[PDB]
Amino acid sequence: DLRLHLLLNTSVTCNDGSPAGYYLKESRGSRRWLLFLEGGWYCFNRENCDSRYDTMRRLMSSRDWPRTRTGTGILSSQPEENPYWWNANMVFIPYCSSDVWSGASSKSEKNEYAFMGALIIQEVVRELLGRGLSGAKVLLLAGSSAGGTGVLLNVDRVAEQLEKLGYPAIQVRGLADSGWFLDNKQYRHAPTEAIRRGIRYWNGVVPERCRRQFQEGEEWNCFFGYKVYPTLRSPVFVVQWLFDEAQLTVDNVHVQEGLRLYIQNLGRELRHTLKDVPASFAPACLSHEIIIRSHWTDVQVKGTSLPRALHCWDRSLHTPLKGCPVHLVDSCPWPHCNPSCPT
Ligand SMILES: O=C(O)CSc1ncnc2c(C3CC3)c(Cl)sc12
Ligand SMILES: *[C@@H]1O[C@H](CO)[C@@H](O)[C@H](O)[C@H]1NC(C)=O
Repeated sequence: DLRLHLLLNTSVTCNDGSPAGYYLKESRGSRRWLLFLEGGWYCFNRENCDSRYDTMRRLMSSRDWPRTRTGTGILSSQPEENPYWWNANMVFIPYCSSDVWSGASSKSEKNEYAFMGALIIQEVVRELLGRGLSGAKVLLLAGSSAGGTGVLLNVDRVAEQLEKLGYPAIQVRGLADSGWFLDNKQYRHAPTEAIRRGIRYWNGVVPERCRRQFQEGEEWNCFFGYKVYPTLRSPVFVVQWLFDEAQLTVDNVHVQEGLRLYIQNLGRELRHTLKDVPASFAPACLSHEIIIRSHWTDVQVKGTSLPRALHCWDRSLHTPLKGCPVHLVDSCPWPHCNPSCPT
């Protein structure tokens, strides 16, 4: 079990002004720290956020959070479930800001909701430095779905924060799961518009180099992995199903020739965007997240599981390693052409 800590700085809040927080399980024998960002879509105006508050309130408030959570998948402390980092210090950061982890805006007399995702990550890191993180050798910022996009938006800011606080020895790395989306044309006629509205509603922030490329009004581009990734300095391992269900949902895909060609082209486009991503794991499966599922060990690309690829990535961050690959992208063109895809 990971134990809840609400932030001591209670001005860093969930959407409704309740304190944000994190769940922690320490491993005093370990200098590895895994901080995982939960996902769960986002909301982008008063009306859609009010709807989310009625029926997805745990994603907007800490008032009903449980005192503990069980770590699963990459957050598991059992080596059988987590061959990769079972002995690490484990941190689960609940997603309660509805802003893809990008916001820096308080609730106020002008704002019904607070969107503080980027500040929640910063404050979690700051408070963890007093609970052991100051001794870390590696901080892996991981996340799934909106949390995976959150890794992309925030990993270099975590690295800068630790440098400025006087901890240049902590190596900050990112693991972005299911957060690598394409701003493609829908199958029937969108992503970009809702992100553009969201960033304005949230006061959303993006990494500085990407901001400087795209400039004002165009920062929505930095929410798309293939555009933001090249601007990042921290090592980032990208996990993405080639036929991700959330990508298909935004594309209005729910099989005749036009749809067959659409799906094949989507997989080819995704594979193309990962060609120059050296640490990546991209199986040809129709599915959603990977990394906190208890059976995350089961899928393989070219005979290599994700926990193995991640271990190979760790070794590479000590020339390619014999039998220990880190770039694992399926080339077969249709969902479940890889026999290890989830059931
Ligand atoms: O959290 C979850 O379960 C899914 S989050 C999600 N789903 C679909 N598209 C996106 C985007 C881009 C607009 C394309 C983000 Cl940027 S985040 C996200
Ligand atoms: C609490 O967090 C806010 C937002 O980051 C910050 O402005 C303020 O300095 C913090 N308070 C303390 C006491 O550090």
